[PDB]
Amino acid sequence: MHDFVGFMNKISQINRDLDKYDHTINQVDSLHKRLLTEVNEEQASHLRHSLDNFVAQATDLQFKLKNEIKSAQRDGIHDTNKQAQAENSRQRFLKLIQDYRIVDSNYKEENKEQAKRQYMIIQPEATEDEVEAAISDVGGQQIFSQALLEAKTALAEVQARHQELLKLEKSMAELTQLFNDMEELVIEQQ
Ligand SMILES: [Zn+2]
Ligand SMILES: [Zn+2]
Repeated sequence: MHDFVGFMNKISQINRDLDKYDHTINQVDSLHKRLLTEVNEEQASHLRHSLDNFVAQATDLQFKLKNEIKSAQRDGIHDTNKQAQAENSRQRFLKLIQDYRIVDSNYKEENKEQAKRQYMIIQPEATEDEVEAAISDVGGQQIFSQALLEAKTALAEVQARHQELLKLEKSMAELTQLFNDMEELVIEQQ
């Protein structure tokens, strides 16, 4: 059994990490949902604390799983059995990566909607285009500047939301890079 136990142990570890990854993604989605409802600033601050932690956790798992799975894929180059197990884990990883990308895309959309509503509350007569312009980088700056002629709270809220958005954009860019990385083949070398 010594020639096969090592490989199965690798597969088992990979699948354990996938379970952890899956759980991590769920926590992220769960925290996103609670954050969209939290009214207490004191409690909201800890939710973001947990969120940041889980996102870092997911980032760590992703890196490890990428290297472990591709490594497993190499072990099965000319071993039908090993190839199938590694591919199996690779397919599970791909699905979770996609689930995570969706979780973040969904939160991104909730974020933007809040941005638009904040402005409509200020400009209850604003048209779509005006609302769309108001949340753009240039549009927001123009509004802030134009104001420099209650904007503190508004600007602080905007900045906080903008920062959250950039974080999501960053993770999503990482997930896309990772997804593409996993889609790439693990090829023979001689
Ligand atoms: Zn043996
Ligand atoms: Zn905390």
